[PDB]
Amino acid sequence: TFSRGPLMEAASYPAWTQQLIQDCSESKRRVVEHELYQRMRDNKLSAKVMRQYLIGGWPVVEQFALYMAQNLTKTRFARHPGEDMARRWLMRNIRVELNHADYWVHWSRAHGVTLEDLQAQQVPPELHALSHWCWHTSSADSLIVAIAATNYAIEGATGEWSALVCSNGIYAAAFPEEDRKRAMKWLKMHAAHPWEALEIIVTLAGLNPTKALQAELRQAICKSYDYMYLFLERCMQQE
Amino acid sequence: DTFSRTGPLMEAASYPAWTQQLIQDCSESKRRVVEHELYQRMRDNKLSAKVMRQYLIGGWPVVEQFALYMAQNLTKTRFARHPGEDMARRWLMRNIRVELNHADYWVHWSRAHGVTLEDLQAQQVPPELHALSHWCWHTSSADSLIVAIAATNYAIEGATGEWSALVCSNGIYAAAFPEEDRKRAMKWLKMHADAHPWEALEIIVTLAGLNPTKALQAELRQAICKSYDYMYLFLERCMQQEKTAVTRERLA
Ligand SMILES: CCCCCCCCCCCC(=O)O
Ligand SMILES: CCCCCCCCCCCC(=O)O
Ligand SMILES: [Fe+3]
Ligand SMILES: [Fe+3]
Ligand SMILES: [Fe+3]
Ligand SMILES: [Fe+3]
Repeated sequence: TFSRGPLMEAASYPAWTQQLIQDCSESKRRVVEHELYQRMRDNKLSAKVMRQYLIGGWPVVEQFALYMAQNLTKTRFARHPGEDMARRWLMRNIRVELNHADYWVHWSRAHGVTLEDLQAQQVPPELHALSHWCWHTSSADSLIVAIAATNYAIEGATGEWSALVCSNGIYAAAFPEEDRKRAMKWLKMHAAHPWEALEIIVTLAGLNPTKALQAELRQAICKSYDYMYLFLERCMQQE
Repeated sequence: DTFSRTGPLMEAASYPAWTQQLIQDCSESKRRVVEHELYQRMRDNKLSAKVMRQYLIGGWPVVEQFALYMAQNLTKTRFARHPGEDMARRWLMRNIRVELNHADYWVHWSRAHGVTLEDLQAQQVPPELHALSHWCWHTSSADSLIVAIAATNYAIEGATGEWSALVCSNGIYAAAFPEEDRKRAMKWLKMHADAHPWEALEIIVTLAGLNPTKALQAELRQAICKSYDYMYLFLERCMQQEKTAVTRERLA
């Protein structure tokens, strides 16, 4: 049984957890420090690649609350404290995504990418792998693995690359004054969820999870990062 | 707009123009899979131990779960709702049985290259190799019956009939196995090296009819090419490791 130090510090969680974070650090790093985001931050990304990024990312954003809904259907009342924690967290964070799909549409519109463009999904297959993995793990994997792959890995990495993109103001400064707030909304809203997810994962796993379970979590987390990396590499192949 | 085949099952000309157009539109995506360099090298017994291991481990999930994709699609059918749905139900109920022993045959093929059942289950391969399996589960789970059959039973089985035939086409790969191990090792390849892809196409055409919307045709084309393209992604990644493995020994 595990009960938690501060929320957003690896120290507050067990030894196997800090080792897990450590084992996933490089897979995460090459995503959150990727050249594509550095160039987006500096208003240096070509329009063609920015268009691909917004289109290719749309399925994961549009369906993100649906991944959580699928995971919610794996929960049962009072079957395990972590499960209750997950149920309550999922029931609240599905609400949180209420407008986020709309914000992505507005962001995309600011770059000339229409709703028709988002729906058409005319992008390379490297960009869709992330969405297929999210649906599969949300559909077929255990509650703990699916939360690790989607809510911990993707949301955590997304908090970091969204912050990087906004870090020096150049990107936002490129938008016309009267379009900036609406265009930057999604980035702003995403630039604590990942640590809350980890807390749920740790509670579910316990203080002494088997090596097999630690390995399953590590591999699921790194697969999410690696499909984000595959996405970004293919985008930059064009640049 | 009902479809009823009159020409031979395994000829494109027996199907409507839109179907022949679909085949044409997907032909280059198919070709670069079924003619891939990796299969020419496998045919000639050239592939490195590293890549053979990656190939056999990476392909396992799609093979192991193939009848489960078909099972999931069967749950989408209802009796007498559409002639193509009855055709799909009866075909799926028959061919789920066909896969009875194929996972075992893949295990036997893998073991002939030193890949253990434990190696298959551990799934220690690059993510480019797992994309295909994630796509297969997603389309089988969430797409329409017609799209999911196109993505799995038409695209993947069709391509697999042709690359397995290519690997077996000149006898070198098989003769390289020792006498006492060859039959068991070659079983999976021989069982797949075929009416299945054409039967799947006939079902797709029956479901779609003679004048499907352009939107449905585009959905089929994109699903079929996605299956081919994920096979291509798989093979490209393998050949990257092949070039590294062979170059290392050449320079050494
Ligand atoms: C690494 C590039 C991936 C493309 C961007 C996908 C962003 C998905 C963000 C999901 C989390 C959320 O929408 O709240
Ligand atoms: C490049 C393809 C990667 C290996 C995939 C294995 C082939 C899947 C075969 C599915 C059909 C069947 O098992 O009968
Ligand atoms: Fe969001
Ligand atoms: Fe979030
Ligand atoms: Fe088979
Ligand atoms: Fe078959």
